[PDB]
Amino acid sequence: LSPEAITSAQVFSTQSKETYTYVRCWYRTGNSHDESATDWEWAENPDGSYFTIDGYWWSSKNMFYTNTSQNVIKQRCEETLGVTHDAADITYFAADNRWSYNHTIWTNDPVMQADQINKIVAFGDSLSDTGNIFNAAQWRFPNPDTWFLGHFSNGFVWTEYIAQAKKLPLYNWAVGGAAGSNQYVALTGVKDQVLSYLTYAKMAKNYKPENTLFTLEFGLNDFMNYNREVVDVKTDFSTALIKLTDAGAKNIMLMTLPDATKAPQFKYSTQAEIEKVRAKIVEFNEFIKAQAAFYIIQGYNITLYDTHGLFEQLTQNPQQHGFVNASDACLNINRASSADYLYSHSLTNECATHSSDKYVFWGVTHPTTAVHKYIAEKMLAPGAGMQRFNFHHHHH
Ligand SMILES: [Cl-]
Repeated sequence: LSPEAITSAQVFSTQSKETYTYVRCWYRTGNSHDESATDWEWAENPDGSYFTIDGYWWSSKNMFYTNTSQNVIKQRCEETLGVTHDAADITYFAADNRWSYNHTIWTNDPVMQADQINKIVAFGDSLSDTGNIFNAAQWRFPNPDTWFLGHFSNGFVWTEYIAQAKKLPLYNWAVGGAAGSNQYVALTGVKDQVLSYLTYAKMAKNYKPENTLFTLEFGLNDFMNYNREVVDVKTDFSTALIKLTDAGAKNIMLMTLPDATKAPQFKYSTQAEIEKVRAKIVEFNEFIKAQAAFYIIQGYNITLYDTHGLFEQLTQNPQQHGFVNASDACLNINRASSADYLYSHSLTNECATHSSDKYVFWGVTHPTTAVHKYIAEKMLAPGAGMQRFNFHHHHH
């Protein structure tokens, strides 16, 4: 994909449609983070008639571009579903009918625009993906009775918690590369996510890349699942940042990688493999830090969060940080098999007793949503760096 391949005539033709579609509103059916299952209803107008949004489609995996705000769509979903239990965790997508997959709704920007951040765009892997590999797998991977609707967790991931805190739209380009992902879409670099995003952004209206907050975390699935070499992940990561900044990005959040060798799946690994993967993470994290320093010197607005250090603290002494267990999967999974993401799994007795909000790990690989929230809160804290970005205020 290349944004340069899109012509002015193509942009005009695409934007000249003004069709309509419906909104699928998803929600968690159970009343805590222990239960990942979800269901949906069509969004409704206040009188119960079906809600529609006007706009146009584009696909190079179709996105719907509308002038209806994300806040209004969310409100319609909340009013329609009327969930009164905790952890409703509502999300929504465009869909013409029940056979459609979950398409992202993009709210076009207005002509009148200053310098405030007006959306978050996320790049990365299974620590950030909110539904891309899930759509590519026709909703079979990860299994949606046990992993929360296309997220590799029991709920929202860190980018979603940041977006919620700042009252911003989140548009996700991250692609899960966890074990078993190979079967739905060949491994691609994070630079290919940047290229794809820029092609979709060419169809947006009044889009100013300097008003996007970009998030980038990558490399964990590459080292753990694809045995990639550090020099190749460095090249992919550097290329992505060159392309993103060349396209006009100014505001980027970077993070170091957690030491994933502390995850339960490495109970089934050799010490040699633990040492090999760990050394790659250590080396790659220094490259992330050097890239951040470089882009700061070049004049960009960069934050760098040391997720590696936060995660070392959580796995070393979970109780100091509000967790009870950082060594075991919450799910009753007693092996490290790619196939396990295809099946449903129950909580262990111990996780059910203490609750999944007290565990660091959901399955054998990924953090629980309580950890994702903990990461987001650390990143949002005063002095942690986000003050350098131009956020809107909201009196509510
Ligand atoms: Cl997992």
